[PDB]
Order: sequence, then structure tokens, then C-alpha cells
Amino acid sequence: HQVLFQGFNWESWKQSGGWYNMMMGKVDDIAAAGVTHVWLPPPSHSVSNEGYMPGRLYDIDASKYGNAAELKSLIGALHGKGVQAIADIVINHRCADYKDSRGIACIFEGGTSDGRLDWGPHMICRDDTKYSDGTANLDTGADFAAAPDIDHLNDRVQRELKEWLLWLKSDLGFDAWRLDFARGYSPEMAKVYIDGTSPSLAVAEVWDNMATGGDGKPNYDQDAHRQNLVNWVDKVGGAASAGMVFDFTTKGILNAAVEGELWRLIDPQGKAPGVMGWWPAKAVTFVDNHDTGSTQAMWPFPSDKVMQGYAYILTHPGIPCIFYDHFFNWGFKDQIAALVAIRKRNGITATSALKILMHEGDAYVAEIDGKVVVKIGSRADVGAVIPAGFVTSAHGNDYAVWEK
Ligand SMILES: OC[C@H]1O[C@@H](O)[C@H](O)[C@@H](O)[C@@H]1O
Ligand SMILES: [Ca+2]
Ligand SMILES: [Ca+2]
Ligand SMILES: [Ca+2]
Repeated sequence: HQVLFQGFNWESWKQSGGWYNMMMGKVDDIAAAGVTHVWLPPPSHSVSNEGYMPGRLYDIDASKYGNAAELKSLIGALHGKGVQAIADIVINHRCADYKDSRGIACIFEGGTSDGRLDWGPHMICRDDTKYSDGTANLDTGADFAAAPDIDHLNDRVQRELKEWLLWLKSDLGFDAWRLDFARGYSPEMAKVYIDGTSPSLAVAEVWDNMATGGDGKPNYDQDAHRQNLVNWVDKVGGAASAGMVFDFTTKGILNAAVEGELWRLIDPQGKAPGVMGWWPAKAVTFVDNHDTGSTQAMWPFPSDKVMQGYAYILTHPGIPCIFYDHFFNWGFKDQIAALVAIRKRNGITATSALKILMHEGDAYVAEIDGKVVVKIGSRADVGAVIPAGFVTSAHGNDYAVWEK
């Protein structure tokens, strides 16, 4: 068993009383439901609210989310119900607290009395001219316009950062990492960090565009899209690494399939289309996150089919991550934990076997480990293909479940 849970959305920082405090009230519900890991936002002080524009890294208190006290207060409740804690680690770029000799904002403040993380333009890639001094290394990954990109090839940086990371665990309680904007630095670099801080798991956010038909729809063969993920995992230690990646491949394909095109959920090999069917133990599947859904909606899921997804991800191979809004604010609390249970009751995991039984545009049926069968889609009958000794069980709005 192993299930993740993103414990926040875009709007979270606004939360009257502090996000963590209101969350203390969702601990048992999440735990009892079957979750095992929770993903909390960037705890650090951030120029921006949501925290993806970090500066004073050790400055936990400044957070719009809550402070050091409450974060622990909250991570400990989780640990009390046996759920691990993940920290949204944002290090591809960073904002300098103050102005240097030139007027350009490149003098950083770590957040403590010493000079830890009190870096200068020297820790800014020389190719991010808008801030650099031209003396650092070259960016090892994508750049982020909005702010100074840190030169991770920098001896000091990899040092003070692991120390900072190691502190997050040793002080607050964090267990695992969720690497923000991983497309910003070579996997070679994530590896430095992952290994010298060894989290129970490190899921990264590598998000490339999906190839699309002239008509806006995503193509059917997404092999290239997912080969770029199993590869990034490849270059990071793979089998022996704590790192894993969100199955963006699955999101794009699934986004288009619930729309009467379930046939898209199978590759010529009889396998799943996302990273799921290639490396199921290194693929974190999901329905929507704080970028793709919520109030940013860069790529939301068909709202009237959001359950067809959970019916899919919470029973298939791969690690499913449940989205906040979805569990507490959409009227699906119960429906969701019922599955996690199924997944749990039947000892299903990241690597269970998958046996697609039907992949027609309006009907997708499957058998996982020959203990569970799920069908999503708008087609009243499929009795025709449901192995022997399968009693019905969980179901609802265009999805059904039969356990042996
Ligand atoms: O998409 C990668 C990341 O890009 C950043 O610019 C956004 O602020 C984050 O919310 C997002 O996780
Ligand atoms: Ca300092
Ligand atoms: Ca930049
Ligand atoms: Ca970068």
C-alpha cells in the first residue's frame, strides 16, 4: 500500500487562521481514508504568496501559510496517524532579498545570523544575464524568467542546500521531497540533492508539452512524452534512487480519453499509455494539481468526469496522489476512500499487474492482479467481459468496481 495526498491548492495561503491550523482538522479524515503521504507547500519565506518565489529559505515563519511552530504541530499530527510528510522543494531559482553594488537584486539572505545561503551573483548562472555577474557556471536546465536561476554546479550551493534540506527533516519533520520545476536542472543535479538527503521518496515535476493533433487534441502515441520521463528517472539512479516522477503522460492522455475516447488508454503493447505502463513504481499518477486545476486551471480535468479518474488511478498500477479540493470540497469524500480501501483491501500497489479487458471509446474495463476489475465510461452494459467470481462493489457516476 502507498498513496499520496496534495494537502493544499492555489488559494490555501489566504486561509483565515493559517493553512496548517485549519489542516490539523483534516488529519484523521486523511489518515483514516488510506493516505500514507502528504504533500505540503513551500514552507519558506517567498516573495510571492503561494511560495514558489522563495528567498529567505530558513525563514519559515514569514510564510503566508503558517510558521515553524505550526508546521511541526501539523507534521507531528500526521506522524501520529502514521502518515509521512513531504516538502515542496523549490531550488531551480530563488529571489535575492536585497540590492547589490549595481542596483540589480542579487544579494541573497539565507534567513539566519550567519551567511548561510547569503550568496551573491556568483551563485547565479552566468547565462541568466539579467542578474548574473558572468562568473558562475552555465544553467544546467531550463530558465525561469521571473527570477534568478541558481548555479547548481556551484560547490557552495550544493553544500548549503543539502544542509538546509537536511535541516527541514531534522527540525520540522519532513520525510520526502517534491521537486518543483525539475525541468530547470539536469537530473544529474537532482541526484546530488536526492542522495545527500535521502528522503523516503522524491517525486519531481518534469512537465514538457504533449504532442498534439492539428485539432488541439493530444496525439495517440505518447511514447516520446513518457520516454522523457522514464529517462529523467534513468539518469537519477533509477532502481536505486529515491526519486520518481509525476505521470504527466497519464494526465494528458486521460484528459482526452474520458471524453468518449477511452480507446486512448492502451498502447499497441496491451499496456497503459502513461509512465504507468513502462515504469509503474516511479510514476505518481494524479487527476489535477495546483497548476492544472484549482484556480490556475492551466490544464483542468473534465469536471463532470473527475471521479472516472480516481476510479482509474486509485486502482491501477502506479502511485496515486489525491487532490485536496477533490477530497473535501467536491462532494466525493466517501466515494474516494472507498476505493483506496479496495486498493488496500486487495493488497494492490505501484507494481500490481494490469490486464486491460476492454478499451473502446466509451468503455474501459480492466483487471488488476486478477483481484480487482474497474470500468469507467458511459456504456450501461459490459457484463459480457467481467471474469468469473466477480461480485460488484464500489461505483457511481459512470464507473463501477467488482472485487473477486
Ligand atoms: O510548473 C512548474 C512550476 O512553475 C512555477 O513557475 C509555478 O509558480 C509553480 O506553481 C509550478 O509548480
Ligand atoms: Ca544570514
Ligand atoms: Ca531566471
Ligand atoms: Ca535553471
